[PDB]
Amino acid sequence: EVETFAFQAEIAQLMSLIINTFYSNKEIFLRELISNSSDALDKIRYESLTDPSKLDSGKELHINLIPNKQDRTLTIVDTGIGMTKADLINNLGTIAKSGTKAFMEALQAGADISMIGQFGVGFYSAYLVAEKVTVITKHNDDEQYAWESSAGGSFTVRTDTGEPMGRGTKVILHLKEDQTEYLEERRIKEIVKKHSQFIGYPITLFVE
Ligand SMILES: COC(=O)c1c(O)cc(O)c(Cl)c1CCc1nccn1Cc1ccccc1
Ligand SMILES: [Mg+2]
Ligand code: NA
Repeated sequence: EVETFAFQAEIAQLMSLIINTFYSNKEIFLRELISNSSDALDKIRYESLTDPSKLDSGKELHINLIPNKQDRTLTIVDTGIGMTKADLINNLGTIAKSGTKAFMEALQAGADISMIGQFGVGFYSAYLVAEKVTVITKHNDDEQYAWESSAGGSFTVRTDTGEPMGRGTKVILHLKEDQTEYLEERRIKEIVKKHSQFIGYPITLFVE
């Protein structure tokens, strides 16, 4: 069974701006998603300080970058805290409504799309390079779920039948056909080095 939800108006408006902008510095999407992974890895780490059993689902805290030119996908995998179904629906709620609303006001006032993460809505920079985004996630307190959207004003949530993840979040970027550079080793290596290498977790770029 699949549930389909409408985005908040402000989030749909931001998604339409991002997916259609000709903003040239699109590479910032990767910094924003790796930042989200780092924050999620922190969360499970701080939690495990008191409750070490919280790492029973996976002791390794890392980020993997998996390009696939056959599928035209860039996947970012982390073993952070993951999200419950409730988290998946709540995270698209009122904190995200006010952040998107305010980022759009900043852009009108001369701000740069690169500031998106400052309002806590950096995830949506994915749509600079992706026509569809699938988020697979597994939290200790819930089962594995798949969130997905092609920025048409709606997203879906379903229980995920795919391979068990253990714990964490997998973001699958279905790239626009003219954003295939983000499958190239040389390009990903540049972007990580320029914007993300001082993240406090291992970042592994897989070969294809
Ligand atoms: C806990 O954070 C994670 O599991 C996680 C992660 O590990 C790596 C990532 O790239 C992202 Cl986007 C998230 C989720 C970060 C988030 N918090 C609040 C809102 N959203 C965006 C959202 C995007 C899509 C679905 C639900 C939420
Ligand atoms: Mg939209
Ligand atoms: Na291009």
